Amino acid sequence: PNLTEISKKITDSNAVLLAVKEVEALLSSIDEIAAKAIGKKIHQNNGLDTENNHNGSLLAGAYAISTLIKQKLDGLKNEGLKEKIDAAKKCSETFTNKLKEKHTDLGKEGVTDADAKEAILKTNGTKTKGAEELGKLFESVEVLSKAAKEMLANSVKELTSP
Amino acid sequence: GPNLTEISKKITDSNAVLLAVKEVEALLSSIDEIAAKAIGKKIHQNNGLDTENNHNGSLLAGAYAISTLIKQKLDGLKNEGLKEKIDAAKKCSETFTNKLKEKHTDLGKEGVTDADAKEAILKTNGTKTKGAEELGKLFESVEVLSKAAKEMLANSVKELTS
Ligand SMILES: [Mg+2]
Repeated sequence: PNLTEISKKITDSNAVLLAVKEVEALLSSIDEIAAKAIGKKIHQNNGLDTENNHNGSLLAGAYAISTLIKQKLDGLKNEGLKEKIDAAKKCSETFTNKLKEKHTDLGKEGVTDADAKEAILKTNGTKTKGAEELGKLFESVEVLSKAAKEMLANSVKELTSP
Repeated sequence: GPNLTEISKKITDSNAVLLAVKEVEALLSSIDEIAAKAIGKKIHQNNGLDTENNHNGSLLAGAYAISTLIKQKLDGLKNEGLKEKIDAAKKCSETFTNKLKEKHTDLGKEGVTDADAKEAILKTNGTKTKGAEELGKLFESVEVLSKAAKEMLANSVKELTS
């Protein structure tokens, strides 16, 4: 085997994976705050305690993270994964735009827990304010993650295969 | 002659560690993103984010939630070589999370001022007496862990040509 080209093939696919994985983690943070921070507030002993319907700043954060995610996806350049990247970029804008569209419900300090959940809690009973689009975004990125993850393996399996 | 059998598992293993560390790094980036872009903001239908001062309570809840998640991820890291650098990050992670709880009087309510929020989660702010200082050190601890783990992968990949 050609240990020269395969080395740069592993280095390259790995770099791509890392980039994709970063977007994945950024998504995990939105899931974490949706599941743990909605309707909460810092508590000296238990970390988080109840504080209902003032989720505006928390939504703002989610939004900032979504635009950061969009930024990261646009930064991804890869021949092979190109089609799966554009799919993620598309769903990304859809999610970000739904939040903006729901500005009357999410664009204020006193955002209700119910509305917050409909915007960023992908496992909520109702997802009419963005959570639906978040759910699809996850799916899109996970697909891109699968591909990128395998390209790395394929490149690494050339060190022990014809 | 390079032992392509062991070197392959050496690359696969060190790479897994890197990803785990990189995820924590990314989660840290989300706290920086919301600190720099979401404090004192609210969703706006056209400009994405608009001014909405001093209602940073839910946003801080999110930050807290992300910090505990980070602690959770670091505790999951197991690696002989990086052990010491991991325990350093774990330590700083608790310090940060505990400073937030300690400042519950200022950060534990819906009406958290932009000034106080910046002192808790904006590592580049002039004053860092409510958590920012500790967040800065945490970043440093993780970046150090990132360096090491990033090189161990390089060293394992450079065995294919040395
Ligand atoms: Mg006010």
